[PDB]
Amino acid sequence: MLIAFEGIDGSGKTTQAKKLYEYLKQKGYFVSLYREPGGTKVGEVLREILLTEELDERTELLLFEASRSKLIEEKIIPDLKRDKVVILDRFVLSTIAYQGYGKGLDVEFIKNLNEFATRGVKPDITLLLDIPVDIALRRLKEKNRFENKEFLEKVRKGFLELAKEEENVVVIDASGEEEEVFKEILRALSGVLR
Amino acid sequence: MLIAFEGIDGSGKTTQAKKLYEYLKQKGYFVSLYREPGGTKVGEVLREILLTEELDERTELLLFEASRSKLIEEKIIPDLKRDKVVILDRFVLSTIAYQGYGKGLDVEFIKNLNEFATRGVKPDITLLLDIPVDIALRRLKEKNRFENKEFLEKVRKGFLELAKEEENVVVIDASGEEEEVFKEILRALSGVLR
Ligand SMILES: Nc1ncnc2c1ncn2[C@@H]1O[C@H](COP(=O)(O)OP(=O)(O)O)[C@@H](O)[C@H]1O
Ligand SMILES: Nc1ncnc2c1ncn2[C@@H]1O[C@H](COP(=O)(O)OP(=O)(O)O)[C@@H](O)[C@H]1O
Ligand SMILES: Cc1cn([C@H]2C[C@H](O)[C@@H](COP(=O)(O)O)O2)c(=O)[nH]c1=O
Ligand SMILES: Cc1cn([C@H]2C[C@H](O)[C@@H](COP(=O)(O)O)O2)c(=O)[nH]c1=O
Ligand SMILES: [F-]
Ligand SMILES: [F-]
Ligand SMILES: [F-]
Ligand SMILES: [Mg+2]
Repeated sequence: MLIAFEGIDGSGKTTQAKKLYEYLKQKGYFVSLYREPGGTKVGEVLREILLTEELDERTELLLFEASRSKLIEEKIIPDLKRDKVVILDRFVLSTIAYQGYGKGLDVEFIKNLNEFATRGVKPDITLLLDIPVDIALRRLKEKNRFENKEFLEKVRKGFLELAKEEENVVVIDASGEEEEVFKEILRALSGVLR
Repeated sequence: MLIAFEGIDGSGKTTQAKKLYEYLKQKGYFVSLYREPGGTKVGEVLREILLTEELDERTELLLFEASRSKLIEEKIIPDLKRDKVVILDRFVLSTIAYQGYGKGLDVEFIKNLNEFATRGVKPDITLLLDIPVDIALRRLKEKNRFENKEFLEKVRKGFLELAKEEENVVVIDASGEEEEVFKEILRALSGVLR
């Protein structure tokens, strides 16, 4: 089965995704953890380009999808055939919220591309780690990570609208402490996974 | 002004596009010559991936389009704004013929990606260097290069259908000799540039 972590930078997705991965493996599930973009050899190359080069937003959209395509074909689709629990650090909702809201690209066009790159694979549940931008920015500032407050505020809202509109999204209060946020994720998952 | 060479591998695109580059430059035009994929730094990185790594067809489609977004916004749109003659070695018809007619992906979906990546920029004329696969393959083997007969036959017919179904496309008989082929190209150009 498939579990997506979503939300803005600094909401704790890397942290919780890895905590869920270890937790679920200890309980006997065969589990996978992938990040987006990245997660394959080609995908990580694309990731380094996305994070390093100066790119217009259209080329950006195409490479995020190129990473996703390779991840879906090479690892996700097989993993799910073997009944692995696949954990994603970001998925299709990140693209809509960042490139749609955020960058201003057409939401329906982004969706068509998501569907193309995913072959229509969708999560059993998406965990939206929602957090106020000013709090996420303080968290990132401690590791010397700077992100754009005006940009991330639009993006937070997009995630919230998507959580109302798309299926199987649970809003998590990510401003809590690491153990409380993880307990709230466990309750959210209790609906679909033992 | 925008001039695009299209056609199967080994049809003389590289050769004639450079012939035309030197020709127009001697006659006083400011000219650019770009290849697809490639033509920019990021575009050349993706070209080396597309050529050397084992990719599924969907990831391929997205990378070909990503290289094209980069070339359009970084170079072609500025070039055209300065009234440069831009000569492309492969453009949007190559994606339709290879990824659509060749590998079976949806041509309307491809044409939507084309439009998104080009921002609606279309050539003034496209030169299809039509040639029988057998000849092309022979020329290619002489330079120690081998391509897939069964695949190119589909791609050639795709190019010919687009020459009818698309706009501003002239079919060049590229089986002739180099000066013979360039002579039909100049003829085709004279209804566009002088
Ligand atoms: N619940 C939490 N409370 C406070 N800080 C946290 C919490 N979870 C993670 N962090 C810290 O916040 C920073 C960003 O978290 P990370 O998991 O990398 O977020 P994301 O992957 O969503 O950007 C890291 O330095 C991390 O140690
Ligand atoms: N008119 C021609 N007749 C015979 N051989 C040619 C002709 N034009 C080019 N060639 C040779 O065929 C090979 C492929 O040409 P090239 O322009 O690289 O084709 P493409 O770019 O379409 O792959 C090159 O080695 C070139 O020297
Ligand atoms: C997967 C994805 C990530 N991103 C952003 C999110 C991050 O700011 C950045 C790198 O992601 P990360 O910090 O979570 O690893 O790429 C998008 O804008 N669109 C997308 O589709
Ligand atoms: C521009 C483009 C090229 N190709 C193929 C054509 C070539 O076989 C291959 C390398 O290009 P080249 O031989 O013309 O240099 O990339 C596609 O499949 N789709 C595309 O959109
Ligand atoms: F993340
Ligand atoms: F990450
Ligand atoms: F991160
Ligand atoms: Mg991360």
